[PDB]
Amino acid sequence: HMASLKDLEGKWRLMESHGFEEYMKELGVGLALRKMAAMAKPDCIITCDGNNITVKTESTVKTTVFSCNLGEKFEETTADGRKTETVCTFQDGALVQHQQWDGKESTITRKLKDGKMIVECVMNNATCTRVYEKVQ
Amino acid sequence: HMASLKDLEGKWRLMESHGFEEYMKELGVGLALRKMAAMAKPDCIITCDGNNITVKTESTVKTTVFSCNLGEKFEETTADGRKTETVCTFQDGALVQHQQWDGKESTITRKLKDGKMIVECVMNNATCTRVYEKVQ
Ligand SMILES: CCCCCCCCCCCCCCCCCCCC(=O)OC(CO)CO
Ligand SMILES: CCCCCCCCCCCCCCCCCCCC(=O)OC(CO)CO
Ligand SMILES: [Cl-]
Ligand SMILES: [Cl-]
Repeated sequence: HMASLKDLEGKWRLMESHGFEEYMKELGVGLALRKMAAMAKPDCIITCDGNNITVKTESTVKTTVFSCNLGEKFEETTADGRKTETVCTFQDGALVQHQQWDGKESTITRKLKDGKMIVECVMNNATCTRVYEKVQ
Repeated sequence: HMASLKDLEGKWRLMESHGFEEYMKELGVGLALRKMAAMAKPDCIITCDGNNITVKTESTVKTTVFSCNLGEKFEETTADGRKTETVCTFQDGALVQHQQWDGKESTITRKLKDGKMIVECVMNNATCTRVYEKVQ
């Protein structure tokens, strides 16, 4: 019943979002791009080649890809344009993506619950939950 | 008539190879994996989201992906398992991928000639040319 990293592999579509505006505010995202991101309703394509993890976020506005090895720190350029130092780990059934930039930090965790991918984003007191389902 | 980075985008299949064994020897690849790599005849899928470049090498034996921003150094784990510091640049119609590890260096350049992707690999006195064509 506990997920593995491979369970996250696939093409996922955003079905539900809560607290995303508030989270993007904490990250520093301005109004215009916030509204653009809120209307964007993307896919998230995840591939897991062993512990080589690739996460592709695809929308009609912008597409982002990072590809990493689990537990090895890497430089990420985020969709909002932050340059972070990021490490992905796998903890209690969740992919945990920790970003640090300018002495700030945020965590994005992705986990399978009840066949859906639950993506929880935290920065300071701001939390966002996004629900994805698998494209058939 | 001179190529741009976007011309490299697509799904490419290996059609011709010369000097690949000799190049893999210079890299340190042992006999077994050399023969495995020589029979592998992969695809190379390249995406170019502005200057965010993703190169996915796909085979039935192993699949590798790196995703980088042009001109920003990054840590690559190569298909043969080297941990390098790599920088991709765009020079005279070619994507140039420079790898350094342990005071060693190698360059892989990818360019469109006559509608095919020519991939030239150099390390020391060892050179390899691989020819890819676009999958329809
Ligand atoms: C949502 C962004 C799409 C592109 C928006 C258009 C322009 C750029 C503005 C981006 C707004 C800031 C995004 C940074 C937050 C990333 C985490 C999002 C979590 C998520 O569902 O994504 C997925 C994969 O990241 C988790 O599975
Ligand atoms: C060829 C390797 C496929 C996997 C082989 C199976 C197991 C791992 C052994 C790999 C042998 C060493 C490969 C390192 C050399 C990479 C450059 C290859 C150039 C090429 O055509 O690739 C493409 C994309 O890299 C250029 O477009
Ligand atoms: Cl990036
Ligand atoms: Cl890598």
